[PDB]
Amino acid sequence: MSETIPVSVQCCEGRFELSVDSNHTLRDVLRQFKREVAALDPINLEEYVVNHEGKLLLDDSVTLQTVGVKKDSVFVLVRKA
Repeated sequence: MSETIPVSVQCCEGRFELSVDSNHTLRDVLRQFKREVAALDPINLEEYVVNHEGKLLLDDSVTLQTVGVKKDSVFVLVRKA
């Protein structure tokens, strides 16, 4: 608990916020977000795409900072199909 980073996520069903330390790639942020979103979201979010900081990323190899995310870090999730 030395370097905390608050983040906010928007969903068509509601809103979900979380706090995690920056170090790993988006794969980490999404891993937790999707791991928790499943609590209320029965459908597999993996079949959908999520935009970070108003920007749609291709893979999760880039880090939060690599993408250019701000302190607030706002990402929205939407169903593509």
